[PDB]
Amino acid sequence: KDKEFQVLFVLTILTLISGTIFYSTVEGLRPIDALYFSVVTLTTVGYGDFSPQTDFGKIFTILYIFIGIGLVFGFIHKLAVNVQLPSILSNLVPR
Amino acid sequence: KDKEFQVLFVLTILTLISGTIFYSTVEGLRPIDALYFSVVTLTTVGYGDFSPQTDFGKIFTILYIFIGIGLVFGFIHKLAVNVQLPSILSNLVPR
Amino acid sequence: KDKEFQVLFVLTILTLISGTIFYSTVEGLRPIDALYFSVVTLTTVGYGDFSPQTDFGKIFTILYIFIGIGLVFGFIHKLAVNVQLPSILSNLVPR
Amino acid sequence: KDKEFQVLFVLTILTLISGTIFYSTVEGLRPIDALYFSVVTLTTVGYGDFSPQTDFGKIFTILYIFIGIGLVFGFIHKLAVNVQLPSILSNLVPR
Ligand SMILES: [K+]
Ligand SMILES: [K+]
Ligand SMILES: [K+]
Ligand SMILES: [K+]
Ligand SMILES: [K+]
Repeated sequence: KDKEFQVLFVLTILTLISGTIFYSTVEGLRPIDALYFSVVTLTTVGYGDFSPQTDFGKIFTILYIFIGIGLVFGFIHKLAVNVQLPSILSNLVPR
Repeated sequence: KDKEFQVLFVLTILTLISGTIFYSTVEGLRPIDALYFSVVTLTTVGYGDFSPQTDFGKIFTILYIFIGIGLVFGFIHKLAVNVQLPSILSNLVPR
Repeated sequence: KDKEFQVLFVLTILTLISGTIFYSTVEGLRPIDALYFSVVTLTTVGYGDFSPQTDFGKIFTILYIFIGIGLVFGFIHKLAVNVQLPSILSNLVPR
Repeated sequence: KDKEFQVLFVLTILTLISGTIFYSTVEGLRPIDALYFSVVTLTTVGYGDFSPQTDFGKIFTILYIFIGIGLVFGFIHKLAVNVQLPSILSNLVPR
């Protein structure tokens, strides 16, 4: 399960890296703004302070959402079930 | 399962086509902006750079969300489980 | 199952009615804008063209989201599984 | 189950408290605006009336979303299944 977590951890990192590079280059965002935008899109929060302005950006964002949501929320679920939950359970007991 | 994927693939395309046509016509968006808006609504990202301005648009959007979310996220789940996952698993092995 | 659908249908209507009344009165929106805002909040699309400006509105919105999301998305799931799916299946066969 | 609900209730409160403090201090929001922003981020509504302006805020928000979504939506699910549902069922019967 640490190796199920590890795979989706890595995939998530690669996915956010892809969006950092694309949105920094094509749409002109700072590396940090691209990452932050990528995270806020794939988690569907979607604040809208940085939306894409070019048609290639609009198109890319359509695909990135469809390819990216399933992966991101799979990581979030494994994180919550396999990491967050046990550590909570462990706090409820003194060793 | 390729035929389960195919059905929801097609339905999704038809759903986004319906929103492209409606938002291009009634709300006056470019074909590409309508599609992009339709995708960002049904995935619930909801950036808010293009929201509907007319009452018919507001009303249509209420129904489109309720009818459209269940379908879109069904496609996303089948895509992630039946397409993305196996291809990941296959990369972990050299043929 | 028509009676499982009916219950969550009604509850959803009452939930959106509650937000229509509150956001029309306290925040000053048109009936139609309040409803549209209520739908876009509880489905988490959250465009942000109409956000609440008063502290009572901010507070109310915190509770409305927590009480309202679980219900809305339960309706959406039952709608997609018990209504949308069978009607799709039925189209694939000529009577 | 009241004690499953209680744990996730408390955790949720602590999670929103953490975001209230951070966004009030670092980003300069009013206590009430920080809380409201924290709720609208972790439920992914993401209106975007208050987004973070500093790089430390941007970074913090990336982690807060990943750590916070799994917990918030776990509370929402338990609330809807273990509290909201039974009380609805009970209304359908006169004692
Ligand atoms: K969302
Ligand atoms: K959203
Ligand atoms: K927004
Ligand atoms: K906005
Ligand atoms: K949003």
